Amino acid sequence: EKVDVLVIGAGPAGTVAASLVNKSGFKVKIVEKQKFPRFVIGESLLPRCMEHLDEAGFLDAVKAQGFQQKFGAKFVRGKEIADFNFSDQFSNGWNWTWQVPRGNFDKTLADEAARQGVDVEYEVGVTDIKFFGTDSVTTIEDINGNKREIEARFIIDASGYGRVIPRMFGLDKPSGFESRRTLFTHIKDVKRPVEGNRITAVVHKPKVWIWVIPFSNGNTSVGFVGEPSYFDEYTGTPEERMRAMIANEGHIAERFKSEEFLFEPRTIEGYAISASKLYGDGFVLTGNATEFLDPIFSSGATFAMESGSKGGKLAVQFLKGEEVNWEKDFVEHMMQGIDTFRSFVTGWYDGTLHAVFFAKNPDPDHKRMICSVLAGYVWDKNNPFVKKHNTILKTLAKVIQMGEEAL
Ligand SMILES: Cc1cc2nc3c(=O)[nH]c(=O)nc-3n(C[C@H](O)[C@H](O)[C@H](O)COP(=O)(O)OP(=O)(O)OC[C@H]3O[C@@H](n4cnc5c(N)ncnc54)[C@H](O)[C@@H]3O)c2cc1C
Repeated sequence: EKVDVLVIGAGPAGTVAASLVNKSGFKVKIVEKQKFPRFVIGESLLPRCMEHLDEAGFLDAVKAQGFQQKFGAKFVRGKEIADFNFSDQFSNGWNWTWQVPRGNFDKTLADEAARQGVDVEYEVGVTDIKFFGTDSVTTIEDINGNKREIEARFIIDASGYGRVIPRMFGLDKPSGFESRRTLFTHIKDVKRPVEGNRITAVVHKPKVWIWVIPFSNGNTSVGFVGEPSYFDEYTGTPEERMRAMIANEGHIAERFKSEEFLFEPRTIEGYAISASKLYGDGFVLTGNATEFLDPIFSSGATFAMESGSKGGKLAVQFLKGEEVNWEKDFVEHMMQGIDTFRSFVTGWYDGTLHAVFFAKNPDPDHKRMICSVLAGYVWDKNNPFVKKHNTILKTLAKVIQMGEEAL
């Protein structure tokens, strides 16, 4: 009923945010609305998150789980292949990370946090927040419908898709990206190749792509993402449709034909969304309670940990009575990273990026710089592709074509 920081959500955002707060002696609580383990989408991590996993002391717990290691991202268009190796990049920093079922991953983290001294309470869903200056009174509901209040010096809203605070005080801002649909499931990957240390993204149609994410449990997450009109071209049950879409892609058709699905395929549409501000008196937003761009380059959970870390470190500065420039130490920081992936998303969809990816004799320096963007090092200002992100793709692609005509 009385705490320094109330963390809403036991996802990677709130677990990382919580650990860092606890690490500095304060009293911090996570209320998690679901029972863990609990399914959520967003399974392919980036090397950059290893930084926060390391700082929060989660690395050992995660390693013990034996998740599938990830050494890069592979892009397929027909038979054209562009393999990015995280071991060859412009930036210093981590060169490898994990593909993880989020149920098990997010429980590993939460459970480590609790152990660390964080008190984690499950099956208790926020329902109302009332602010008095920077102090707050939060009401939770347990599984039995009974309500109780929590008093805090600060709320870190790590509610992800719940968008707890953004919805309570109307902080939702349309994204700018146009609506897209997704269909996905896990597949028992009996016919998996003997490679494996990659996420693979498949250029299926002009504006449709697919993700193939290998886990260490025998299964493989597969998801179609793209233009909604495309999905309407298939008729039938989620499973029928899903098996139909796979059958229409040469790169995976035979591999997944007839293989078992761990669960009926799920849809997510209009997943792009932003916030009018990322913080206010008594709170900061994190992860998906901030802004989600697009799944292409698998960054969501890394942004959630990055923002959870930053908001965590900053909320400690607040509690200590230090001056905090949220605009500069938080917002500007999240947007630098978020604006970088934005440019690469746009370029994924507008044709420019593909031209770079599938250029014959791609420059190996450009490749490296691009590779550090894919690894999450989108704060490295020395990396021209970070420096010039809203320009370089369109610019590079023109230069490529100029090269094509010459010959
Ligand atoms: C199709 C698709 C594919 C994606 N692929 C990837 C990917 O390969 N890699 C990647 O990094 N990201 C991916 N993402 C993004 C990703 O899913 C998120 O970035 C990630 O889950 C966000 O972490 P989070 O901690 O911010 O929120 P969440 O992971 O959603 O967790 C928030 C927690 O808050 C809890 N909660 C919600 N409401 C309340 C409440 N009222 N009270 C208490 N608790 C509450 C929830 O139960 C939840 O546990 C993908 C997204 C989509 C749509």
